[PDB]
Amino acid sequence: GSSGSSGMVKLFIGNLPREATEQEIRSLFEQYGKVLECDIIKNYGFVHIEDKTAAEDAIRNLHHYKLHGVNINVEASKNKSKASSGPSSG
Repeated sequence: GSSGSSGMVKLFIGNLPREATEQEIRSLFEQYGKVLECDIIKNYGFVHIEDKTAAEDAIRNLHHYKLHGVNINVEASKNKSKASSGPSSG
């Protein structure tokens, strides 16, 4: 992304079934933002979205998304960060 700075945002997905495919997962995210990378290992899957704001949208819904009779779990791997020291004026 341009407006932002951090860039892509990794996503953690656990409780994945056997029918689940790198694609099925990727697409699910492509609905709330284009995907960059997608892997599935150790009953877990990692999804990287374009912008951050897009990640939240996806995660939210995707969360508890009845997939193949299963309730996959979604969590924002890279949590947000707030600057404490200094008023961050500029």
